[PDB]
Amino acid sequence: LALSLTADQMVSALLDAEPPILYSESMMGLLTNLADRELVHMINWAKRVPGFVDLTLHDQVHLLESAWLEILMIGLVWRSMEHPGKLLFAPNLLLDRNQGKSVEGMVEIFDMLLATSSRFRMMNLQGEEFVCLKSIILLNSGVYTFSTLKSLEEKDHIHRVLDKITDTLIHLMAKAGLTLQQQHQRLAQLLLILSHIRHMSNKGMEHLYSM
Amino acid sequence: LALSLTADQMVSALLDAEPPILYSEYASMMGLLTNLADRELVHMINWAKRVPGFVDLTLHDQVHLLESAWLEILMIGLVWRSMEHPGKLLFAPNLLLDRNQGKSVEGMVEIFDMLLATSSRFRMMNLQGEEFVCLKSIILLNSGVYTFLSSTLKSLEEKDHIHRVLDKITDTLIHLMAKAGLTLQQQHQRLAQLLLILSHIRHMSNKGMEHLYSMKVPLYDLLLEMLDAHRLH
Ligand SMILES: Oc1ccc([C@@H]2Oc3cccc(O)c3[C@@H]3CCC[C@@H]32)cc1
Ligand SMILES: Oc1ccc([C@@H]2Oc3cccc(O)c3[C@@H]3CCC[C@@H]32)cc1
Repeated sequence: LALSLTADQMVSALLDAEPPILYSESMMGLLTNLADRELVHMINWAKRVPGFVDLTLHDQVHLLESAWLEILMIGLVWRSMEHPGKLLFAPNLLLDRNQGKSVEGMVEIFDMLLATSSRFRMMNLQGEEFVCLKSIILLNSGVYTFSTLKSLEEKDHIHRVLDKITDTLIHLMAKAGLTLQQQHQRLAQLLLILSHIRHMSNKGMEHLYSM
Repeated sequence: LALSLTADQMVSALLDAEPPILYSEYASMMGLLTNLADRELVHMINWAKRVPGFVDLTLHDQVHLLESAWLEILMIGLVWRSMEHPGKLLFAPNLLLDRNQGKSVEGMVEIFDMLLATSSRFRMMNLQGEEFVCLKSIILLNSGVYTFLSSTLKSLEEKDHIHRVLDKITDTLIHLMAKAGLTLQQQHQRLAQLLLILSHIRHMSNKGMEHLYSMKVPLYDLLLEMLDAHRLH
């Protein structure tokens, strides 16, 4: 099981499961089409996340239905890091704030995504940390919304895996040369950003469902 | 000055700052819940002003943070006092409601279930009072930090301060866990478990806002009115 993997094995498995960066094939049309194609790759990526396939199909579907937008958004923010002021939806679709005003209700979300990307840049987020965070989102997002006996076991499994990913993040920070205090401070800084990603996803859904 | 406090002083400060538990007044379930939340807001501002470092910020930034986090703060408070009442939500000592009593208002039951699950999680983790106050302060400082308007030197200075205080609370959380006898690995694991729940609290607040808006002076001006006090008294 995933509970037996080592910190380096975890990082390795995660880096390998990384989906491909797709290209865009009016604006909403392009964003949703892109999202639709990425979803297919997300599902394959998910199954590769240590511990995911150990859950019931029903629960696998639940976690994905709950975390897909947060997962797409953290990916967007990650590839937009080296591009201050712009969101790299796709290599051939790099948009700025003004282009966001185009659609209604869209710029407010663009601004939050931009701010998040800036925070990651400021923190100098590493690719190893990024994959860990994305996996955390997948497992954490829908766990608080699955009282049956079967649920107990599922949740227990999820939490153990999450603990493993936490150890991995800490491990990465240790090898990076951070002091213990710096380590736990960065761990918290990174997890607190997940709350903002949840927020952006909620708003993204409000914007999506509003049309 | 808040950045020089020790872990123990940080904890004592937060504990001392705790707001009072209000009673429901008296039925319109929403009327009761909203009136209760309205009266608690007044006390929330007093509590916020007592959170180390909060008053060093500008009035504008203080209002923005509270406008962003008020419902999360009310909800974590609710979940906290509901910990000893499995299956029920203790909105107030005289307003303990169960799941079915939530079906009396469309779209309320889904939120109730989320709050109830959060309460069970806290109970399952044996959340400590010292940890609860640290978490509530983190919500206050973190929820709206990523949505600050300007990027002026002043703004950059405020964000630096907020992140510095947040690091301090993180230090305090780890200190509490260390004194509890947990190993370093258990400390890091619990810290993560606690912070991930804030993601769920953020989620509930958003669903709560959507619900509140389904049943519509702007909140900002109301918070500003109360935060912008004079010194004649
Ligand atoms: O990889 C990605 C990441 C984000 C997007 C897009 O992000 C945004 C951002 C702002 C407003 C939106 O409606 C969307 C839509 C809503 C669904 C997602 C899609 C598309 C592809
Ligand atoms: O201390 C507290 C905590 C929560 C509440 C109530 O919590 C809920 C829960 C579910 C649906 C709601 O509309 C509310 C309303 C929306 C505003 C808050 C209020 C009231 C007082």
